Amino acid sequence: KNPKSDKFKVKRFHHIEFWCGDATNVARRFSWGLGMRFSAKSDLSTGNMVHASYLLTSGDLRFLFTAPYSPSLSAGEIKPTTTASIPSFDHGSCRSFFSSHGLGVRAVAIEVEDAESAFSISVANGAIPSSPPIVLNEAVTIAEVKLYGDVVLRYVSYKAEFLPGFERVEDASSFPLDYGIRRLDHAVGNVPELGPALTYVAGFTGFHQFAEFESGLNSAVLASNDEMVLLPINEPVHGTKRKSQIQTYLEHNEGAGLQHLALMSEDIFRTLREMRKRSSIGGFDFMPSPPPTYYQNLKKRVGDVLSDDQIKECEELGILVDRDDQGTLLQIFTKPLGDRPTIFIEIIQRVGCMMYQSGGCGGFGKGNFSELFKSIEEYEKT
Amino acid sequence: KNPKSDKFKVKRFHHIEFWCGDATNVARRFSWGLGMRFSAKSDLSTGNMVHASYLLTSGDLRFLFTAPYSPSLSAGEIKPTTTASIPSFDHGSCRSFFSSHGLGVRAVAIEVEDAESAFSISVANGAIPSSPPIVLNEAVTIAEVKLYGDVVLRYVSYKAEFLPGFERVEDASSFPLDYGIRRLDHAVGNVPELGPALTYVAGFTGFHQFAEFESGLNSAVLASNDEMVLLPINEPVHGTKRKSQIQTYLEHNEGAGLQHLALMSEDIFRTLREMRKRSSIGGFDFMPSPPPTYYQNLKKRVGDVLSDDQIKECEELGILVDRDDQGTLLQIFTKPLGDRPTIFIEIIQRVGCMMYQSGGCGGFGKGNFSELFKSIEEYEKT
Ligand SMILES: Cc1cc(C(=O)C2=C(O)CCCC2=O)cc2c(=O)n(Cc3ccccc3)c(=O)n(C)c12
Ligand SMILES: Cc1cc(C(=O)C2=C(O)CCCC2=O)cc2c(=O)n(Cc3ccccc3)c(=O)n(C)c12
Ligand SMILES: [Co+2]
Ligand SMILES: [Co+2]
Repeated sequence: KNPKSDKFKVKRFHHIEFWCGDATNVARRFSWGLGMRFSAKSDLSTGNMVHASYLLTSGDLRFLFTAPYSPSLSAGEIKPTTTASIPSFDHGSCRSFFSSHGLGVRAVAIEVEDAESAFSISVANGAIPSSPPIVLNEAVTIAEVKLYGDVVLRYVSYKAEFLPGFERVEDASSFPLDYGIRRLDHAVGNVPELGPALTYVAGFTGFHQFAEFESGLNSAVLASNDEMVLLPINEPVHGTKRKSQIQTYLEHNEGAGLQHLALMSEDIFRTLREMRKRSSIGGFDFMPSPPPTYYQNLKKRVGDVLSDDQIKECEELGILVDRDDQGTLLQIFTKPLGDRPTIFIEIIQRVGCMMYQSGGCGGFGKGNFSELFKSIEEYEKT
Repeated sequence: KNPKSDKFKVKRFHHIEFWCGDATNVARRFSWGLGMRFSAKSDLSTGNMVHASYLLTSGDLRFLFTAPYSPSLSAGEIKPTTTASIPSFDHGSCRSFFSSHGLGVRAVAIEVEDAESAFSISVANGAIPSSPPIVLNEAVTIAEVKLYGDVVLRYVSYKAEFLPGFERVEDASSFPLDYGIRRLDHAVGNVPELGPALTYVAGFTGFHQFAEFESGLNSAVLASNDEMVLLPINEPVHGTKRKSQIQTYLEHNEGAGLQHLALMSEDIFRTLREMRKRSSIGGFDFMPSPPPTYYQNLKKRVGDVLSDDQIKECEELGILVDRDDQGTLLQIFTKPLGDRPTIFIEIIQRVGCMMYQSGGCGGFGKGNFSELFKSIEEYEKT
């Protein structure tokens, strides 16, 4: 059931913004680890005395990395005279965010038809304002409302290239890395209580519950009208044999925040070969692979969608496979991206649901939890 | 003249500690960029609830990267019951350092015979104490005194493997990168006034002025008895045509601090080929190369030490060459390591002064300033 109740016109995910201590080192690490190209910058060299911001791109995926300079560089400025290219930025907010949470996502940005209308309608329907709409060079409008914890939902609308005040990076410094990642599929939050969090966000967006088809979490997914903007939210399940990773997140993050970003690949085998080659030379590590009993039991449930050769290839790369009623999901998870056991990345590819491909085709892998438990027990039973 | 006046027995540089916001991303970037291997760790996985610390090594060079966790993880601990492996660490100090200075060196650590005696003698001779001597697992003693700004000189002494509480990293996660870097040659501070800074440091160490043989700086070098621990200090020269990079540093760093680390390579051509290959894929960028008039004029002054083929090879890699009265210096500088125009790295190799090689063989390249000015003018005169 898709009631199509968006209170304003939503298009697609636009970018994800990380708040960092040093944007340069995080951006370079992420670029090499994920195969994303340096695309634009806003920093001292472009006249920004407030923050250093670097944009990486792969396909339509946009990762922005931002860190504050010394406030002394901009002490004479006021908001009307700021050299910040992101006018919602605040030194104190950014340092407080990073001290509290460590490296993590500050903004989940979606493109809308009219960011001022989106902000107004959102706030009229219960959204906590974070930064009011501001028109940049008469060309782009940006506004922010609270999503959960200290994460904001950022509305961006274009009249008619990332943001005014950003510069294309020179091709010499812009190496065309590409491991196959193409777009953000979903962005997942961890909260202490799912109920109030769902009611709040669905209250001000009009996003609807996206239907799914006992290991530490209850979850629900909010979706835009065409189900291309997907925002799952998890809460912990307490009193379990194994401690909930949702609870671990909330402890180490100092509360609610963004848990994982799922990045769609146009070829998950190529992406995983390329990322795994780089795991121990500056890139990203992956969670421990499932036991081979998991891949022994895969032919019995997706053997009509994947050949034995491609099931073998999943076993090499440690890829997980789940089946919906409409499509199939290939997925794998990185270890945490930074010092804390908080944010991580998921790589995914979906097969099925062609009309273009409809959103959330194959679900989110909820079945892979019990399937991993069963497979682990069978391997250890042997 | 070497009066050999060390007030306590100094051995060699032991490690450099960076204070970070996220130690994981900086360490992985540096590892790939410089060819340093992951060697040891102290973090949640080793029971450290206070700070995440990762050690990279190349030859005898040791880079340590440390960032604070949420203080909530260790709120019940007191100093007698701490799980920190570096007992001088303090959450507030580390966050204040990073907010003030951004990514940078907190500690220049030298190995001594007796860290408690070194601390006592240093303080008796004017050193400002930073952290008192503490004996770790009855095996290693560490103490800290202020060096300049918020940089500390760290004394380490061993009775008889980095530090107690650190663990060797698994070989799977420890890839044997190596671009030829072998040891720290010198560590350079920027101060507002050279005079008081020299008097302070030479006052409490007994280090002596190391002799040298008009572009923004006055400098002087302090050296240990065998001149293997070398600590240059710069001050700005004001009222110049071009603004002093020393002054720029002091502005963006919010005061005095460590300006550059010079890393000795056993083969600077191999190191530079390897680092330059990686500049745009997560590694380090280098300063703009000199005009070819510089390499045209090199045969006329080091043509007896380098062949025309190796002078050509310097031109490819952008290497600078300076001549002393005792040796020759090959050197090159990276762009700043992080967001701010503050700390950078120098790669060097020295040729001459064999007895082993004596320290500072060839100087520090002071002559390359005028030689670059002359060469630039000649190229542009054409
Ligand atoms: C199969 C599966 C699915 C998902 C997932 O994406 C997802 C949800 O289930 C809820 C709905 C929204 C959504 O998108 C996430 C994970 C996952 O995070 N971890 C990491 C983990 C980290 C630490 C301890 C234990 C496991 C997995 O191991 N699996 C097997 C996962
Ligand atoms: C020839 C040379 C030598 C040294 C150096 O190491 C050194 C000193 O001179 C003083 C004594 C201690 C010491 O060790 C440093 C640099 C250097 O930092 N930069 C970067 C720069 C960055 C921004 C603007 C302008 C230049 C150079 O361009 N050159 C040519 C250098
Ligand atoms: Co997911
Ligand atoms: Co130097």
